[PDB]
Amino acid sequence: LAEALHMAL
Ligand SMILES: [Co+2]
Repeated sequence: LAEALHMAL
């Protein structure tokens, strides 16, 4: 989850 969001941002 942490990276799914980080990349999206
Ligand atoms: Co990242």
